[PDB]
Amino acid sequence: NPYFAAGGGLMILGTGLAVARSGIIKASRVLYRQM
Amino acid sequence: NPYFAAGGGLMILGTGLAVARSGIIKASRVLYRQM
Repeated sequence: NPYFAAGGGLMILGTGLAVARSGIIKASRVLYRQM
Repeated sequence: NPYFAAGGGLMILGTGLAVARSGIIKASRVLYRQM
């Protein structure tokens, strides 16, 4: 295993945070202020 | 645990202060100069 791949875990955590933010903002845009 | 992965906490701090800044600027632009 690589010995300095801890940044890669932070990279995928950041992508997860980004897609979660996109999901929640789309959900709020489509349900609470649109439905 | 790999201690270089502890920078993910600073990632959380950054994304918390960013949304806090967004919330306070929205609140200032809706309460004082709008309401």
